[PDB]
Amino acid sequence: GKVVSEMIAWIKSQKLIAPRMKDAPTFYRNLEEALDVRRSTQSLMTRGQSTWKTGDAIDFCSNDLLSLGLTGELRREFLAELARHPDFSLHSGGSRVMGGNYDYIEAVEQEIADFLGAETALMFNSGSNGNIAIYTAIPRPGDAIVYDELVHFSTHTGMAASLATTKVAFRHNDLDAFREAMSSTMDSHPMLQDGSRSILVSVESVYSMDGDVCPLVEMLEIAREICPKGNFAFIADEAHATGVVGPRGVGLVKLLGLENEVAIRLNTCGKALACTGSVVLGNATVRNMLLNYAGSLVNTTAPSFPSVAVIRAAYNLMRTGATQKAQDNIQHLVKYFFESITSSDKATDLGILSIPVAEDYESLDFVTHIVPIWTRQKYNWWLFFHLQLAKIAVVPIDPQVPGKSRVRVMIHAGNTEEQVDYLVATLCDFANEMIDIEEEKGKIPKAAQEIYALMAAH
Amino acid sequence: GKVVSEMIAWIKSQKLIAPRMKDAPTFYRNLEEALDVRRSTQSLMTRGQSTWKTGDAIDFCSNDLLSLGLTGELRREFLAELARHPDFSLHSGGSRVMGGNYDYIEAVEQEIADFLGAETALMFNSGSNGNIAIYTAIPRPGDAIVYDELVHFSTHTGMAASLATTKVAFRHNDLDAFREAMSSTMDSHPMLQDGSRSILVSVESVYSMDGDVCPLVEMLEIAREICPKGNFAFIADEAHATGVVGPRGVGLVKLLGLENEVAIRLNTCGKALACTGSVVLGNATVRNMLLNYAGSLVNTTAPSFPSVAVIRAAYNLMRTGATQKAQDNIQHLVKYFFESITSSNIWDKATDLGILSIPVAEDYESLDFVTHIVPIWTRQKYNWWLFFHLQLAKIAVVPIDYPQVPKGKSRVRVMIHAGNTEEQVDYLVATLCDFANEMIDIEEGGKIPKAAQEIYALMAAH
Amino acid sequence: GKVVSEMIAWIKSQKLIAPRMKDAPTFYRNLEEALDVRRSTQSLMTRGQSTWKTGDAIDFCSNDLLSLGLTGELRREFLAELARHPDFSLHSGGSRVMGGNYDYIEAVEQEIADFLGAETALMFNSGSNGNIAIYTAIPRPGDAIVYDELVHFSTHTGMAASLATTKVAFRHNDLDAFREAMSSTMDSHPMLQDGSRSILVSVESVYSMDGDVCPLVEMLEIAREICPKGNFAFIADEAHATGVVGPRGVGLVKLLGLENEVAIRLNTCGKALACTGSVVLGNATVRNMLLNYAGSLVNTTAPSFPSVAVIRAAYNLMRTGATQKAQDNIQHLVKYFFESITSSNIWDKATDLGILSIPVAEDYESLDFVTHIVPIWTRQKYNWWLFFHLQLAKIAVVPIDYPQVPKGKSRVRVMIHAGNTEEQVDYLVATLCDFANEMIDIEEGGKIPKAAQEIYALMAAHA
Amino acid sequence: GKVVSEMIAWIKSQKLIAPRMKDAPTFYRNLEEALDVRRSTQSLMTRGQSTWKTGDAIDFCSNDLLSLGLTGELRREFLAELARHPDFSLHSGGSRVMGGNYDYIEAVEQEIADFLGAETALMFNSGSNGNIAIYTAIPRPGDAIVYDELVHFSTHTGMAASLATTKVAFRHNDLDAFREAMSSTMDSHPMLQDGSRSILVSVESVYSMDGDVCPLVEMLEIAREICPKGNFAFIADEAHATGVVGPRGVGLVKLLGLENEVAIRLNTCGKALACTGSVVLGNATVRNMLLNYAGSLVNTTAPSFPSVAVIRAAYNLMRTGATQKAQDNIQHLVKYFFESITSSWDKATDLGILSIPVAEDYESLDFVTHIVPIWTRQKYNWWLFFHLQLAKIAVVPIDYPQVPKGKSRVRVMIHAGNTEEQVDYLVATLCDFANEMIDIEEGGEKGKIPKAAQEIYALMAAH
Ligand SMILES: C/C=C/C(=N\C=C1\C(COP(=O)(O)O)=CNC(C)=C1O)C(=O)O
Ligand SMILES: C/C=C/C(=N\C=C1\C(COP(=O)(O)O)=CNC(C)=C1O)C(=O)O
Ligand SMILES: C/C=C/C(=N\C=C1\C(COP(=O)(O)O)=CNC(C)=C1O)C(=O)O
Ligand SMILES: C/C=C/C(=N\C=C1\C(COP(=O)(O)O)=CNC(C)=C1O)C(=O)O
Ligand SMILES: [Cl-]
Ligand SMILES: [K+]
Ligand SMILES: [K+]
Ligand SMILES: [K+]
Ligand code: NA
Repeated sequence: GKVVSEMIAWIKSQKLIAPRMKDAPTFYRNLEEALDVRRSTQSLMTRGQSTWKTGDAIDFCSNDLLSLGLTGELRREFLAELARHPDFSLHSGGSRVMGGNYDYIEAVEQEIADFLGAETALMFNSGSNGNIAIYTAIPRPGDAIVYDELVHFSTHTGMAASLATTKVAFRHNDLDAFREAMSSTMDSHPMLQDGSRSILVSVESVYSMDGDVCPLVEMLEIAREICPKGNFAFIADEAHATGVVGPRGVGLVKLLGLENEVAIRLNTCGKALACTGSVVLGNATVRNMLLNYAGSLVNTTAPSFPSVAVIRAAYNLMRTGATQKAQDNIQHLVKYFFESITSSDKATDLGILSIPVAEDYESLDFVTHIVPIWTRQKYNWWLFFHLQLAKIAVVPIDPQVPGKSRVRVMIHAGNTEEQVDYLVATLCDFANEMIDIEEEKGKIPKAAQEIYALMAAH
Repeated sequence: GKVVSEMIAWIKSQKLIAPRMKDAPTFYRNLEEALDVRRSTQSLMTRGQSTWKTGDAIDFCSNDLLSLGLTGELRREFLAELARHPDFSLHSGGSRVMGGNYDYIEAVEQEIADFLGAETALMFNSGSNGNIAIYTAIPRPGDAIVYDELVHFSTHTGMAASLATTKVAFRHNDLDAFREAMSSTMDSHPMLQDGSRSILVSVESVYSMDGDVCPLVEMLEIAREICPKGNFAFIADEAHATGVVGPRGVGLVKLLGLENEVAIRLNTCGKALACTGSVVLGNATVRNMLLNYAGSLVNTTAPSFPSVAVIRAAYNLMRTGATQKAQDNIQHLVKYFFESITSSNIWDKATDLGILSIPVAEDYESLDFVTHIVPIWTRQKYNWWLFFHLQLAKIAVVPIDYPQVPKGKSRVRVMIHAGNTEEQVDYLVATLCDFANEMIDIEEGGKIPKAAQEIYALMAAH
Repeated sequence: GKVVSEMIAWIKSQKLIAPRMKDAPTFYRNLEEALDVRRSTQSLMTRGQSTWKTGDAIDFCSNDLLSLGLTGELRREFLAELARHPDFSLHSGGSRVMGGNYDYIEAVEQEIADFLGAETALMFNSGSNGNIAIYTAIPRPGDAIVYDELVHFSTHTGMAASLATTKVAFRHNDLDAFREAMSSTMDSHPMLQDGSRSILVSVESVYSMDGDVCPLVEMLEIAREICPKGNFAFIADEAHATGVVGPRGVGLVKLLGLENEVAIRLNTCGKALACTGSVVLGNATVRNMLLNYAGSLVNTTAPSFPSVAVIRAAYNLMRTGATQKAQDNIQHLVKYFFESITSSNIWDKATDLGILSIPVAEDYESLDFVTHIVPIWTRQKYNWWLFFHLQLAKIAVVPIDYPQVPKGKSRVRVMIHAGNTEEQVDYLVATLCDFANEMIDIEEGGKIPKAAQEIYALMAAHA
Repeated sequence: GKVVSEMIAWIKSQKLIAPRMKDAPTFYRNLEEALDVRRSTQSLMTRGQSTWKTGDAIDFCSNDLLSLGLTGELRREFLAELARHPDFSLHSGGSRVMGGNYDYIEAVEQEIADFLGAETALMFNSGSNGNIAIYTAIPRPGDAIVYDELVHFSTHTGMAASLATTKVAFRHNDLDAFREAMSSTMDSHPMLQDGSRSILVSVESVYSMDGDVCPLVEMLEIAREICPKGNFAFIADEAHATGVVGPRGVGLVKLLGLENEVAIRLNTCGKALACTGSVVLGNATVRNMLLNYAGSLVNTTAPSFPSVAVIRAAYNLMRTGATQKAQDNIQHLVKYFFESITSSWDKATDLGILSIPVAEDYESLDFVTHIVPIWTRQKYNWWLFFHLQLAKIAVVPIDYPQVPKGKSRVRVMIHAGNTEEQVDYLVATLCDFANEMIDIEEGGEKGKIPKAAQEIYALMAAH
C-alpha cells in the first residue's frame, strides 16, 4: 500500500533523534534538537505526499488546477515552443540588468502583459520571489502597508524587509475592518494626510487557505473615500486566480475591469499554469523600480530559455482558448461538490464538520477550486487520516497557521463527478463516526485506530 | 555601431524624471524620485549590455564559463534528457514538502550528491534562494556567524533574517582577521565557550568579486584550534568553483578532500553549468532542517521536471568528462593573459604610477590553479574611461560600481571563458596596453583620453 | 420568434474560434485570438439588432429621432431636391481644395450656416470626421485642451493626433471640476498665462451617453474669469441637439444665443436629420484652418451631389417648420414617460433598493426642456437580465456596455422618438415595472428572473 | 475670364492677415498666424479650381477617370436604382454594429466582393476612412508594417494609430529595397522569426502621385522567401486601379490573379467610380476584426440607402460591361499622349527643364495608367502650372504641404472623355513652355520670367 507505506515513513520520521545525539558535534546536535521540536508535535515534514500523482489516491490535493500537467498538454506545447526555436540560447549569461537580458524574455513578458491587460511584465523565478521583490523594492520611507491578515508567507517576509514605516493587518476580507485600518492609518501620518506618501494595499485575489475572493471593487471605493488625494496603490497577488478566474483565465483583476486601478499585480505559474515562475505586472515606473531596487533580482542569474518557453507555453494555451473548457470544468465540479455535501447539517450544527465556502454558494457569481474543510482541532489529523486511508489525497493545513488547523481539498478540471461522490460519501462516513463517538473521550475513530496501530507497530 | 546605440540608450535612461511627474499620483511620483536618486549618479540599470550575445563584442563579461551555453552543448544534452522521458509529468503539483515531491528530483539530487561527495542534496531555483534558506533555517538562537566581508548579497539577505544573535565579518581572505574574529567572538560568548552553540563560518570558495580562492584548509585549522570542543561548522558558497575547479568540475571542497569537513556547501547552476538553480549539500540533518525551517522553501512551488532535467544535463556533461577540455582551456587562457600582460613594457610603468593594477596576477606562477575572474583596477577617476575604452574596442567586460560596491571602489571584471581564444586575449592585452600608454602620456605632459572624449561628445548630444 | 433568432445568432458568435485556427496562417490566427478576447466577455459585435426596423420590436433604440426616416418624409424631400436639379453633376471630381469644390455644396453650406446663426459651414461625411478634423487642424503647439470626460470617441481620436501639448479631462458636466481643470492648466503653463496660446474647451451640447445638457453659460463665465486675457475657445459637439433642441431644431448654442461666444460647433446629420454627414460651423478663419491643416479633409474626395442634396433636404424640413410638431412630440412623450414611471407604486421601492435608477428623470419638471435620451440603470449583475427582458417583451432598447464604457458601468439607453406613441410608452413603463417587481420579489424571497431563465436555456442549447 | 478670376482670388488669398489681427483674440490670431505660414509660400488652399467642370478649361486634372460623372451615366443608373426601390428606408438608424445594419447594404457589399473576387466586403464612407480602419484595427502588438514610402496620407495616419511596434518604409517600387526591408525586419524580431507575429506589407496598386504600378507578383515571391513560415499579409490600396486596370475594371489584384494571396484590399469610389465611399475586401475574419476593433466604424452612423445605391450603380456599370469602352479609351488616349510628347523632348529632358518618368519605355508596358506626373525645375513648377492654366488647360499642382518642398510637380489626369485634339493641344502647350524656358536659361538673365508668369506677377502687382 503506497498510502500506508508513506504513513510508516511519516511515522518513523517523527521519532526523536537527539537522545541518540550525545556524542555528536554541537552543530548537528542543535539541528536535530530543533528538528525534535517539530517531531514532538509530530509536525515534521520530510517527503510529503506523492500518491496523488502515481494514481494510488484520488487527487483532491494538488495545485494542478487545470490538469495541464496530468494531461501532458502543457508539456506538448512546451516541447513544440522549443522546436520552433531550434538554435535557442539556453543560458541567460548573468543578471537581468548586468548582461543577462535578451529579446525573447522581454517579448514573452510583453506578450503576457498584453494578455493580462497590463503595460509591462517582469519575470521572476517564483511567486514568492516576486512578492519578496515587490515589498523590498516598492515601498518608500513614510509609506504605510495595509494588508489582509491572510496574505502569503512571502508577502510577510517581504514587508519585514521593507522601508515602510507602518504596516497594519486587517480582518480577513472584512470591508469594515479595511475601512477602519485605512482611516486610522490616514489619521496617524501627516505625510499621508497631505498626500506626499502612499498607502499600499496588499490583497490576494483568491486566498490560498480559505478559497474566498477579494471584494476588490468595494475596497477600491473605500480607498478613494479615505484617500481623496489618490495617494494609495493596490498590490494584488493572483497566484490562485490565473487560469481559474476570469475569461480565458485572465484573473480577477482583469475580469473586474480593474487593470488600470491596480498598481501592481502578481501572477504566478505554480498552480493552474502547471510549471514555475511568476510575473509582476505594472507600468514602466514599477518595472524600473524592481530592476533597480529588488536586490534579489539584481544579484541572481536571469532565467534560462526553457524556463521562459514553458511559461510562454502556458500563456499560449490560455490565449488560444485551450484552457477554457478545463476552466469551466473546475466551476462545474466545485459546484457539484457543494450541491452534494450540503444535501446530505447536524455535524455542522455541532461543530464536527464545516465548509465555510459552501455557505450561500448559490449566490456566488463563481466559485474557486479551494475547499477548506474544518473539523474540531482535536479531530483534524483523524479527518486527514480518514480521507487518506480512503485513498483520497488532501493537504493537511497546520507551522503554516496558528488551533487553526484544517484540511484543504483542491478540485481540479481532471477530477470526475464519481470521485466527488466518493469524497462526499467518505466525508459523511467520517462525520457520522464522530457524532457517534461524541454522543467516551478515549474512543478513537476507525482510521486513527489503524494509524495508532502502525505507530505502535513501528 | 551597436555599442554606440546601447550607450546612447544608457545615457538617456539617466535623465531625471521627477520634473515631468508633478501631475502624477503620489505612488508614481515617489517611485520616479527614488529612481532619480540612481539616475543622478549615472547608476540606473535597465537592459544591461547585450553586445556579447550578439557577436558585436568579444565576451569577456558573461558567466557562461565553460561556454556550454554558447556551443549548444548543454541545450543538446538537455533535449536528449527530455527525450529519455517521453511522457514526463511536467508539474510538481505544489511545495516540496506537500504534494510536490517526486522520484526524478530526489534521484537527480542524489546523483549530484554522490558525484560531489555529499550525503544529500536539496534543490533550489537559484544560488540566492539557497543562501536565503541556509541562513534563515540553520542558525540557532545563540549561534554566531563569522563571515568573510565579501560573501554574496544573498548571504547578507540571509544572515539579516537569521535567528543568530551575533554576525561578525572579517577582512577578506585574511587569516589573521579570521583568527581575530573567531577568538573575540568565542571569548565574548559563554554559550560558545561551554560548547552549547556553534560558530558558523561563511566563505566563498571562489570570490566572484575579487577572483581569489578561500584558504579553507588553513581556515579549518584555525577553527578547530579556537573551538576545541568542535562547535563550529563551515558553509562554503561554491558558485564560482563548480565546473572551473577540481576533477570533472567538482569544486574546491572536494578538490581538497574536505567534503567531510564542510557541513554545508552551495553549488549553483547560473555560471559554468549554464542554466539556473542550485543545490545545498549536507547530511540528512541539514537537509531536513532546510525542509522544515526554511519558510522560503516550504511556501514555494517545487521545481518542474524540465528545471531538474537541465540541471541533471549540466552535471551529466561534467560527470562524463565532456567539460575537461573546457576547464583546462580556462586555466590556459588565464595564464596566457597573465603572461602576456605582465610581459608588456608598459606594465611596470603603469603599475608603478598607479594607472593599472591587476592584483589577481601577482605571483600567478606559484598558484596551483587560477580562476576565470580577472578584476582590473585603474584610478577611480579613470574607471569609466577604462570601461568605455574597452567597449569602444568591442570588448565586453563587466563594470563593477555602485550600487554593487561602495562609491570610490569601482573596477572592471574581465571574465575569461573556455570559448575565448588567444587572439581575443591578445587583442584585450593590446587594448589595455594602449589605454595604459595613453594615460601615461596624459599624466607626463585638462586632457581627457579618447574614450572619454567619445562619451563626453555622446553626452553633449544626448 | 425573431428576437430569439438573433439571440441565438449572437450566442453562437461568442463561441471561441482560436482552438479551430491552429493550422491557419499566423495573420489569421492572431486576428481570431484578438476576436476571442471580445467573445470571451460576450462582447463581440457582428450585425447588431434589427427588430426595430422590421416591426418585430417597438423602436426605443434607434437614432431616427424625428422619425424623418420612418415616415419617408426625408426620402420625399430628397428626391424632390434631386428633381429640381435634373442634370446634376454627381461626382465632385477630387479633394475639396484640389478641384472638387463646386457652387451647390458651397451654397448649401451657407444656407445651413445662416439658418444656424454662424458665419460659414464646412461639410464632412460624418460627425466623426468633423471631430477628427477639428482636433487635428485647430489646436496649436502650446495650446491646451480641457475636455469633458464624456466627449465622443471621435473627439478622443482627434485629440490624440492633435498638436496640443496638454489634454486635461474633467468630471462630467461638473462646474467645480471644470474650474479646477481650467485653473490648474492656467497655473502650470506660462504660455497660457501671457496669452500667447489658448485653452480649448471641448463639450457636447447633449451628451449621447447620459442625456444631460452642458451648462454652457456657466462654463463660459468660468472661462472668462480664469482666462482674463480672453485666450480660450469653446468647441461644442451638437450631434444629439440638432433637430431636438431649439426653435426649428437649431440646437443648444443658438437656443442659448451663444453663436458669437462659441468658436466652433459640430452639427451632424446622423440622428434627427436621418442621413449621414456633418458641418463644422465657425468664421472664415476657422474654416480656412480646416481646409488647410486638416489632412483628413485635404486628402479625401469631396462629397457627391446626392450627399449634399439629402443634407439640404433635412435642413429644408427644419427651416420650413415641418419638424416642429415632431420635435414637440419628443418633449411630450419623454415628459409622459417620466410622469408614468415615477408614478408607479414600485418606483420608490425600486429606486430606494437600487433596483432601478433613471438619473435624468429626477426633478425633470424644473428643466426648461428634456432630451430623447433616457438611460436606465439596474444592478450591474442584473443589466443583461433587464436588456433581455425588454427584448423578449419586443421592446428594442440600446445595450450600453464594454467596450463602449468601462466594465461595471453597463446600463440601458432608451431612445424616445417623435414617431413613438403613448401606448408604446405605457407598455414600456409596465414592462419596466414588471422587471422591477420581479427583482424585488427575488431579493425579498439562486433565483434568477424569467428573462435570465430564457437566456440561460438558450446558452444551454447553444454556446 | 473665370480662369483669370480664379487667379485673382487665389492671389488675394495669400495676403498675410495676422498683421491686421493685433487686436483680435489669441485663438483667432494664432490661427491666422498659422494660415500666414502657408500664405507666405503661396501655398494657402481655399477654393481649388472648378474651370475643368464648367467647360472654361480642358479637364486634365480631375478624378472622373471614366467620365461617368461627365456623361451623366452614373447619375442615370443611380436614379434608376433608387426607382427600383420605391419605399427605401433612407436612414441607417445608427452604428453598423449596434442597430444600423440592414439587408441591402450587406447584399450590395457581397455583390461587390463577388465581382472583385473577394470573400467579403465592408463599406466605408471614403477610401481614407477605410485605410484608417485597416491600420487601427488590423495590426497586432508585435507585428511589423513594411510599407512603400509613397503610400497614402490616410495610411500614414492609420499606421501612426496602430498597435504595431515596427514600421519600416522602403524605396518606392524598388524590389531590392523591399527585400532589404523585409530581411532586416525579419532578423530584428524573434516573434517574427518564429512565426508568432506577422509582417504586414502596405502598397498601392496604382500610386496617385507617380502613376507607376506595384510589382505585386515579385513582391509576394520575395515575401515568401523571406518569411518561409508564411507569417505575412499584403494590404493593397486600389484607389486608382478600380475601373481603370483589369478586365471590366476589377483592379490590379484580380487582373494578376492574386485575390487569394492578398489578405486585405481597398477599393475606393472617389475616382473612376465617380462618387464617394470605399470597401475593404477580405475574409470573414478580417471583416469581423474591422467591425469590432475599428472604433471609427463602431462609433459612426451606418451608410444611408442612397450612399449605398450610388456605389451599387457604379458596380452595376462595371459588371454589365458599360465602362469597358471608356477604360479602353483611357489606354488609347494615354498612349497617344506618350507617343506625341516623345516624338517632339530630348533636349528639354536632357537639360532638366521637363521630365515625364512614366513615359520611359511606355511601349514595353503591359498597360498604362491615367496618372501623368510632369516634372520641371523646382524653381519653374508654378510657372508650368500658370502656363497650362492660362492656356485653359486644367491640371493639379502638387507641392508642400502634400509632398516635400523640393519634390513639386504637376499631375495630368487623362480621362476617357478627353479627345485626341485636346491631347494635341496639351502637347503643343507643353512644348511651348519647354522652348521658352530653354531660351530664358540660355539667355543668362536669372531675373527673366516666362510669359505666363508675367501675367500672374502682373495680376499680383495690381490687386
Ligand atoms: C507551493 C505552495 C503553493 C501555494 N501557494 C503559494 C502562493 C504564493 C507563492 O508562489 P510560488 O513561489 O509557489 O510560485 C504566492 N501567493 C499565494 C497566494 C500563494 O498561494 C499553495 O499551495 O497554496
Ligand atoms: C547574476 C549574477 C551572478 C553572479 N553571482 C552570483 C552568486 C550567487 C547567486 O547565484 P544565483 O542566484 O544567480 O543562482 C551566489 N554566490 C556567489 C558567490 C555568486 O557569485 C556573478 O556575476 O558573480
Ligand atoms: C452611429 C451613432 C452614434 C452615436 N453618436 C455619434 C456621435 C458623434 C459621431 O457622429 P457620426 O460620425 O455618426 O456622424 C459625434 N458626437 C456625438 C455626441 C455623437 O453622439 C450615437 O449613437 O449616440
Ligand atoms: C481627394 C482625392 C484624393 C486622391 N486620392 C485619394 C486616395 C485615397 C483616399 O481616398 P478617398 O478618401 O477620397 O475616398 C486613398 N488611397 C489612395 C491611393 C488615394 O490616391 C487623389 O487625388 O489621388
Ligand atoms: Cl539594490
Ligand atoms: K497601470
Ligand atoms: K433589414
Ligand atoms: K459618404
Ligand atoms: Na494597461
